[PDB]
Amino acid sequence: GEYPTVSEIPVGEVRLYQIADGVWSHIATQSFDGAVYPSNGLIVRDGELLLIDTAWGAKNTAALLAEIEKQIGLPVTRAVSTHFHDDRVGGVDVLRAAGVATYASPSTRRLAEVEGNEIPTHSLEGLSSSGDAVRFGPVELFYPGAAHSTDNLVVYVPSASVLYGGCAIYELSRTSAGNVADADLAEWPTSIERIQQHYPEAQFVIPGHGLPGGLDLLKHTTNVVKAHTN
Ligand SMILES: [Cl-]
Ligand SMILES: [Cl-]
Ligand SMILES: [O-]
Ligand SMILES: [Zn+2]
Ligand SMILES: [Zn+2]
Ligand SMILES: [Zn+2]
Repeated sequence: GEYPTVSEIPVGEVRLYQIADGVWSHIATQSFDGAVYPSNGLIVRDGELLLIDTAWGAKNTAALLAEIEKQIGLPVTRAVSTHFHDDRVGGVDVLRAAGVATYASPSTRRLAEVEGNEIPTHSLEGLSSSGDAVRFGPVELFYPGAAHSTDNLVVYVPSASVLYGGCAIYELSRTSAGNVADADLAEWPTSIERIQQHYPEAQFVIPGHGLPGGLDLLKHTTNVVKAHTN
């Protein structure tokens, strides 16, 4: 409202939502565990376009690039995967084939390889330690520590005050913990606080899945994960 939900997007298709000038999110849907799950990403204008995360599938990522050209008309040249799970590196092959330079942290590339997922080409330097931040085009890449995964990153747009938290951040509609298989429930709460303390000026917070909001998503996630912990 007007952000597109799980309904409002047929499977295989992708839709864009402009959050600010030169800043969009791309919304896709996927069937897993017997439920249609939505999934968010980010598109940031870089003068060319910088992509954050795939659209959760080769077919969806192809629809993503197709939708970008239809409605933005600028070429995607770089892509970054926030962690190694298939909903973030799934479609990296399609991106690579189209001429996009794909990026990811050394940890993410390794864990993706071990898991047997698509491996981004380039290695992002300087995100090894908890609290590390780097500059990659119009965004700042930040590693808050282990949370949803030991390797998850969050993306911030200092030009639009947009904070893309990936799956490390739950939407408000989510009451319980999602996929915590490779998650660190012990370090998750500390990691969320690093984001809060490093990006207290975020206007719009984009979770990995669902509707966007404000910084209130952080302690909400903290409330969910801590409840799941017990
Ligand atoms: Cl390159
Ligand atoms: Cl390349
Ligand atoms: O994920
Ligand atoms: Zn994941
Ligand atoms: Zn390259
Ligand atoms: Zn996820």
